[PDB]
Amino acid sequence: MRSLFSDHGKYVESFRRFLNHSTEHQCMQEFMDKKLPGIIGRIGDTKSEIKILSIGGGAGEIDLQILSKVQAQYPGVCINNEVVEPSAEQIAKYKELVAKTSNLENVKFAWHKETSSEYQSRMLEKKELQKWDFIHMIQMLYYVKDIPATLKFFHSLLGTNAKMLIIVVSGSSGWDKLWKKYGSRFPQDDLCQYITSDDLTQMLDNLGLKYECYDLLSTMDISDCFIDGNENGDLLWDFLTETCNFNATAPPDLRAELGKDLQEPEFSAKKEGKVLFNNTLSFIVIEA
Ligand SMILES: Nc1ncnc2c1ncn2[C@@H]1O[C@H](CSCC[C@H](N)C(=O)O)[C@@H](O)[C@H]1O
Ligand SMILES: CN(C)CCOC(c1ccccc1)c1ccccc1
Repeated sequence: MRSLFSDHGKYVESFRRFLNHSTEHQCMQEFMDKKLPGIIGRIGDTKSEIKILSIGGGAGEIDLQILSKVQAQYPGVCINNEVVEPSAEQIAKYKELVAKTSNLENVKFAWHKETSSEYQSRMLEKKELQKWDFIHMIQMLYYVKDIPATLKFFHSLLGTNAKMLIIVVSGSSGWDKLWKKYGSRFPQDDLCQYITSDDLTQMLDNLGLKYECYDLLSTMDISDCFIDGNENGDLLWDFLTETCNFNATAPPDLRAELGKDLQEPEFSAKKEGKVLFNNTLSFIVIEA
């Protein structure tokens, strides 16, 4: 079997299906609407510039949501929003979104096409550690090799009253049950590792950092996955399993087992015939 990651065209089509077949971004929009204001409400105090470091910012959708809340809290204050993103393709879409969006006149953007570890090394030999007011790592720690080192390093870059936000799937999510039970059966690329809030809270406790973790229910419409030959269903099958052409390349036995479990309460909830996979997210806020 081939991991969905070794086929950009596939991964992109699969992912796109995901965002359009779940409450991922809405769930986050809810957090940004009801929680973020209180979280970043004092990060700009006493400053004439608010520095925001986006790690794994991707295409910029969530980043702008965040920018909107900081501006609302600090009218007229200049914002330096730097992005660390290894994908040239993502960076291009990000810049495109910025141009097509209004009310961003007070924000300065800067994109660094590198990974978070490459950014770290590039900074360490600068023998001048810069400070940031808000650092966020949204749904990207899966792609980081050394997580504890990453957490300690970026936490060391937090300035006065600064905060760091990390988002990953919750240990109570369906993904957690999925990876525990079928993880070994799925393809394995050294380009990613399974991570849940459980892993991060253990690491944070051991690092001795101060933090708070909040979970918000989120679902993934897996209904269509049941209909044979269905377009949306199969696309979502590849995603969920992180494999190219699952409903056609995966052993018939594995397909049956998994197909049944996805129906179990541990993984999903059957509401109005609609099958909703548990995509609960965890939002972790670390203090300077
Ligand atoms: N080692 C690494 N360091 C930083 N970003 C990385 C990375 N490996 C992958 N990424 C980036 O991590 C992102 C994961 S998808 C992230 C979603 C984005 N933050 C938003 O919520 O929509 C992609 O844009 C990807 O290219
Ligand atoms: C992050 N959300 C979208 C949950 C699904 O996570 C997935 C995932 C991410 C991208 C594409 C398919 C599946 C994952 C697989 C392996 C290692 C780490 C994560």
